[PDB]
Amino acid sequence: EAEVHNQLEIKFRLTDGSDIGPKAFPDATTVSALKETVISEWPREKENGPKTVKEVKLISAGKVLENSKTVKDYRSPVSNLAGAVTTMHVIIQAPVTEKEK
Repeated sequence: EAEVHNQLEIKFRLTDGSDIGPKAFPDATTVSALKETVISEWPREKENGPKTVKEVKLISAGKVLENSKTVKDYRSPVSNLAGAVTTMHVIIQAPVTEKEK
């Protein structure tokens, strides 16, 4: 790992107003890994809500984060320090009859 983990932290706030604790995410993190990160934080025991990768939508600035992009894509330039924390909305989109397997 890198010495002293001061990257830019993101926390996830669900559309219902509940939030998940912030984690440090390098700008070079892919949205794919970001999306994965959520799946690990999100209770798999949860019924009626996401829990698999495809179910959860990450939206920042009114833009859904495609996994094929990086966090850097939605971030500020290098002219910003690692003191900026980001709070991103998670919108709950439930599929019509679908659940893990």
